[PDB]
Amino acid sequence: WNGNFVFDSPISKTLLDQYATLPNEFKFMRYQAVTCEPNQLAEKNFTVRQLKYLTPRETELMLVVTMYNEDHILLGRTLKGIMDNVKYMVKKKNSSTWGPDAWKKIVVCIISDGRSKINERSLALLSSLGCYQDGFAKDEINEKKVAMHVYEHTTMINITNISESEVSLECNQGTVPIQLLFCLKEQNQKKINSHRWAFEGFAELLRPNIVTLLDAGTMPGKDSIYQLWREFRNPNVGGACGEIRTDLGKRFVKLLNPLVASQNFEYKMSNILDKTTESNFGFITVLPGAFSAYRFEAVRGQPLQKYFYGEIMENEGFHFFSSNMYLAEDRILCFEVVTKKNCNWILKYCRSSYASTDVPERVPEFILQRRRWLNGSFFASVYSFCHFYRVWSSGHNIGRKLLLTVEFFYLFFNTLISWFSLSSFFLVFRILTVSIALAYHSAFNVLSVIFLWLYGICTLSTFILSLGNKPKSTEKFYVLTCVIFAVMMIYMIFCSIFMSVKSFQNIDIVISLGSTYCLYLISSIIYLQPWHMLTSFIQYILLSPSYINVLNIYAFCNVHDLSWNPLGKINTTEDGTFKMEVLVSSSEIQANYDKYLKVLNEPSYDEKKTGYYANVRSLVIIFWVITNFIIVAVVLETGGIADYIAMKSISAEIPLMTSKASIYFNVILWLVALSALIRFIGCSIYMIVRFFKK
Amino acid sequence: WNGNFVFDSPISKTLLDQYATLPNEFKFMRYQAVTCEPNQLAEKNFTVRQLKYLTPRETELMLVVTMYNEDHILLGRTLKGIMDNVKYMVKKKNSSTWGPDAWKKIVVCIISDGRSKINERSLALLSSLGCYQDGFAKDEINEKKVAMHVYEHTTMINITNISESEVSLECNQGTVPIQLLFCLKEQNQKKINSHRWAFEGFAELLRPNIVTLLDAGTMPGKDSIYQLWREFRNPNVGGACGEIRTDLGKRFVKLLNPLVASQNFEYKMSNILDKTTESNFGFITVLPGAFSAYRFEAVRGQPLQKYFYGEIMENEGFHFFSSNMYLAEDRILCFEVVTKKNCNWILKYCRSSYASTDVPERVPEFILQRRRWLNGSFFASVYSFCHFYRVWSSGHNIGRKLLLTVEFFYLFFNTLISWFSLSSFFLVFRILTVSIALAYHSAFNVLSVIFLWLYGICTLSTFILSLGNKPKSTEKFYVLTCVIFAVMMIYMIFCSIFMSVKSFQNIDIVISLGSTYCLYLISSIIYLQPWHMLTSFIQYILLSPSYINVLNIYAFCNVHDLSWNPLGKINTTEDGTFKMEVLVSSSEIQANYDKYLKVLNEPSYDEKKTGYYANVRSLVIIFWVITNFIIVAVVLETGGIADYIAMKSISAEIPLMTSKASIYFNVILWLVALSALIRFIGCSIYMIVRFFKK
Ligand SMILES: CC(=O)N[C@H]1[C@@H](OP(=O)(O)OP(=O)(O)OC[C@H]2O[C@@H](n3ccc(=O)[nH]c3=O)[C@H](O)[C@@H]2O)O[C@H](CO)[C@@H](O)[C@@H]1O
Ligand SMILES: CC(=O)N[C@H]1[C@@H](OP(=O)(O)OP(=O)(O)OC[C@H]2O[C@@H](n3ccc(=O)[nH]c3=O)[C@H](O)[C@@H]2O)O[C@H](CO)[C@@H](O)[C@@H]1O
Ligand SMILES: [Mg+2]
Ligand SMILES: [Mg+2]
Repeated sequence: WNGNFVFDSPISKTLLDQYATLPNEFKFMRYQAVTCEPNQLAEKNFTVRQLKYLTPRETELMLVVTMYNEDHILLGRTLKGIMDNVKYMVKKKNSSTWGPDAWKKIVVCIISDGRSKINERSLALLSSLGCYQDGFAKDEINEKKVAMHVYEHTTMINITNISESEVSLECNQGTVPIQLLFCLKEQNQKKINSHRWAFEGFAELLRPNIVTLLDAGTMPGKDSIYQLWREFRNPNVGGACGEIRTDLGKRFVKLLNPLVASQNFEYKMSNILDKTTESNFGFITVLPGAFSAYRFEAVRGQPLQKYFYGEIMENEGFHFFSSNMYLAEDRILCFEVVTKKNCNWILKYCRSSYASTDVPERVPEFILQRRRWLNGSFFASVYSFCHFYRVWSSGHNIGRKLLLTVEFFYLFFNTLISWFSLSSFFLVFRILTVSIALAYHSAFNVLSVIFLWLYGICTLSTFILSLGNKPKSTEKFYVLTCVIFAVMMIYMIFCSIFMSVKSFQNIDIVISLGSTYCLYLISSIIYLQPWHMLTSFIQYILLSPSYINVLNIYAFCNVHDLSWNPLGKINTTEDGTFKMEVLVSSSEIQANYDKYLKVLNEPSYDEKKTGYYANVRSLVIIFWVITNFIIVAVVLETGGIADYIAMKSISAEIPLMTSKASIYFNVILWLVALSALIRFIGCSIYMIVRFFKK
Repeated sequence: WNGNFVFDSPISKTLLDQYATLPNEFKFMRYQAVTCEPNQLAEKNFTVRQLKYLTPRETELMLVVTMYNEDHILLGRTLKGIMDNVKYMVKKKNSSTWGPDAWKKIVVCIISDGRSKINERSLALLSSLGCYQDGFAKDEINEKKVAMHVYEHTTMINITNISESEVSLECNQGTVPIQLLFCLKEQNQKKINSHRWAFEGFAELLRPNIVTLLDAGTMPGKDSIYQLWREFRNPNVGGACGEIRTDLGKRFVKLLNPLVASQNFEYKMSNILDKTTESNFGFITVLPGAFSAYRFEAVRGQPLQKYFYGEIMENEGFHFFSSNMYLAEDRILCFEVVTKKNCNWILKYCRSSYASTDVPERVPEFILQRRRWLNGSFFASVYSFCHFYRVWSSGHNIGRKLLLTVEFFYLFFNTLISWFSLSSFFLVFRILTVSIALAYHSAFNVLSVIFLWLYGICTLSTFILSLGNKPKSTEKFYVLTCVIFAVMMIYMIFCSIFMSVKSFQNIDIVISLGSTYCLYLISSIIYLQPWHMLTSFIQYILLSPSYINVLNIYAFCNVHDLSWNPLGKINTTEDGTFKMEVLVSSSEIQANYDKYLKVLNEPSYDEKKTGYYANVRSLVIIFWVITNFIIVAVVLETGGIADYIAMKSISAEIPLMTSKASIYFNVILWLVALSALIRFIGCSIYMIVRFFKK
């Protein structure tokens, strides 16, 4: 058909039996062998059923779900969320867009990447829905490798219950049809290629209004997708995101794990403070698991082009934003949408839309997950700060350009703070432990020495294992390191409290620690989600030194993933002379000798790119360590500086502590207080504006 | 023939033309397809021509030449050296073993690691000799992969001149026949497998008296092989080696390179001191490039068995020595032969036999070469010290057992010194630079701070690049680091000389530095090779800090090399319906659905061994760094110890320097003087004994 392989094989008699409990699209399942590039779907005469009926279907919302090639449970969770949202949107009464036939304006796209990696349970479930069936998959046509397989069905069944082991599929008068579209790549290309298929491929044929990106295992709420869609009423909005919640399992059983409570508090703090503060200015960065939506006309053009391919202008050699730009290629979309030329798109954060995802529960996978977040956030901030002049070439008004400039400066200020945390934590810890020892003398001298040595044995080992080993290989040591750092944090808290109490008895750390805690709590109260402030808060404080001295070290030590004529067969069962008298010459005997006597008379692009990536990774690490030690040696007078000053004075001996320690200790808490104040003000403005608009 | 593939195809008419300038073996070149394991050559009915004549040939000396890339010129020099020695031995008149037919008692075996890797120029050279010709190589026989190809010829031509670009081959009345035997493995197995073929394979058929190991590119002297053979007159000798000389090129042009003069001095010091002294005690090890010889009956049995396969007693898990035995596998033979049960074999060092090899001239390949020497020497010393009790289970007399015990203790003492060199160098450097600054105040304060920072920026970078990067990628930085370390060594020498001169003017470092230099020079004079003591000595002193702070770091950071349903090709040009009406059942439509609904109703040994190796590498590194810093912090009172002592005294402030620095500084030079004295006495005893015996 039209030069492409197609097939319409009716779904199982069983499925068809319940579907009737009939128009044409419910009854056949269509297959399509896509053998072109994603950016060629329209010109290759490839189409989708939405475009073939008597009246073509104008789609309003395209839900792209990236199959995790994982257990059906996660995918079933995502699909159940989507079907619940669609049912809500078809039961809506007073609405111009959604109605009893909105099931026709929504398309679900499941871009599975591993044709072999895909879990059998997923295909088994997808088959139950009727959007897949085995048997007709041509791995080669016209002597050309088919790039992916497209199966299209409109199933009338919905998942209504998902226990710990089963998904309940039923077909009643209350179920709604859903337009599935199962894409299935055949070879392991990364997530950016899945997005390339979603955006440059099927979105070019369907022409949606909004394009929503989901993952496998992310459950949207009963009402989340509709609330995210409502954000695009304002014609200026070019993107949006929602809240991310850690799901705690049956009656919050997972809170007993101390690595899940930490992430619960971290997620809810992030959503309450950072997302609202950024959304006030107008530029936000979708969280890794946060469900996102992009108005199609907004991302179309330059944003997509530099998200997929990167900076085109590049010679044969490599460049920081021409060979390393991909590091922030994702957040590039947000950076490119906001700063589009002659266009005033803004990014908005929706709090009425949430999605509950599952968080890692062991330290190895936690470290491996955060390795991609930290590198992405660091490179994205560097790039956005370096290219802030683009804000003044866009189409915004003067006030919105000024606001965006201020936000970019503040974001780079936060990045600069996070870069020096390695030295800041050690400086605070050492100054505090030596000050209390020097003031009270009781047993804190030996504790100071012991804790200095414990930190050094855990920092050195973390560097070495992150540079050479893998987290899965050594999990017990990482658990031990986290426990040791938690004990050090307990001791630091004890020193601060104890000296503050004694100073109160005798008559700033107490002043700030209370201010930032109260700002946190007041923001939580205003956001109307205050239970995290006590339920899962302590574990965040104890596993906070391990977020500054383990996740950062591994993230920086693993910036890029660097992966560095036969003939002659004789076998005669009867020992027969197959060659016999043949292949027997006297002139050839001289030919080989003459030829042999006559003889006696940079590697590929991959290794070059790998070398460049390794050099970048080892230059970043070295600069990080050197600058942090520069700060430490300037403050504590380590590195032989105190020796040098003593020698100049002789031209004496080293004192125990100086006023530089006090000055630095005050500066750090002032910075912390300023950051907390800024984020509190941002959250307050967000809630006030939202309330007035509502 | 006998169930194995053979072929006797006369050599080129050209070759045969000069050979006559005729008995049977000169005129045919025999091929053999070896399809068995090395330890099965005799039982498989595989033989070599030496065993087929009317009277079998009892071989007296078997020479093994290992070739991998099989570069030409290098192989040409190796063959020319062997040819010269054989012709000299045949010329020898007053000898029972050697005479006009001495060549028949010597067999030359050339084993190539990979036919794909062998250099075409070499194979061509081999063809010129007539021991190889292309065309009849069966990569498969009897449905079994042939393990290696054996070509056997007895050529009458010799190489008589090797210019920089040509090898001069002539056939006169003065040339001697040589019994070549070209082994050619087909896939890249390592050098230990080449030795397994040499020892468990063809040596089992030939039954030689002495087995000599050479490496392509190494040139034995005009008389070296005979002088090495003469060492086995003493029935107690079980092995032997000779001197290694760096060849300096045409009129010593290569001495202008400062990385070649350093290795020249290092090699000649090693041969003069360490070999002679070790030879005195016995159990004299062999240098990596040093040509070696083993009496066949000596190595046969337990030594070979534990050299090739390692410790047999082992469960499914890993053990340290068993798994890491390969690190000391080559230096297992020497340890095994000496300590053989009920046998009194000794190892002797022959100075009358030498061989000139080529040394690396760039820093990357120099580091990569020394990475295998340092690891081998470290593991061999550890194993030999751990298993010294085996000396008292052998057959030696009481005095020789005592001597071997003493030698093992002294060798581990040297290894223990070499383990702490990282801290020793820094301690000496820092104490010296702070002492001169503290005494004279002029400009040495800033120099002390500058040099402390330069060392730390070059040590940190060396660790990071050795752990993450590769030497070839960053050569300029390694050159810069070596230059910086040479400048630091110049400054240390200046400080020592300057303070010693001022102290002489006012009235131990001078005392020792002169004693060790004089012992070096007197040993060189007694060994009668004194030109190195001035020609290539200074460059060794300047590139000595880079041998302690670059080669060691890279060697320890790279202990082990850790390398972590197609169907439906439907392409009908005429749009032919291959399935057509067929493949249109309806019962199958239900079968897949039912099966799919029913579904919805540790890695391999390699990764485990790799994980173990990485863990061993990262535990060794950590222990090395920790112990060296323990020494440094105890001496200099770093690591917060001085702070702790000051706090106890308060229960004051840190002084600049203590008496621990003086005590340590004296202890180090005492150790150096003791080592120099021991090696001088050993060399003197060696020369005196050799002179009296001669
Ligand atoms: C290197 C690594 O170990 N990554 C970890 C991390 O990354 P992290 O969670 O960032 O990444 P994910 O693998 O979860 O990727 C998110 C989306 O990408 C799809 N998709 C598609 C193609 C592809 O190559 N990769 C891919 O991830 C995923 O199923 C999902 O749809 O998260 C999890 C920890 O809880 C673990 O699964 C992993 O240990
Ligand atoms: C990892 C590495 O880079 N090794 C370096 C080093 O090791 P090094 O000199 O120790 O090792 P060599 O490669 O020279 O080995 C010696 C003998 O082994 C043969 N043989 C056989 C099989 C095999 O796998 N390997 C093998 O070496 C060799 O040709 C020779 O006959 O020496 C040289 C430096 O001047 C360089 O060639 C190399 O850069
Ligand atoms: Mg997931
Ligand atoms: Mg070589």
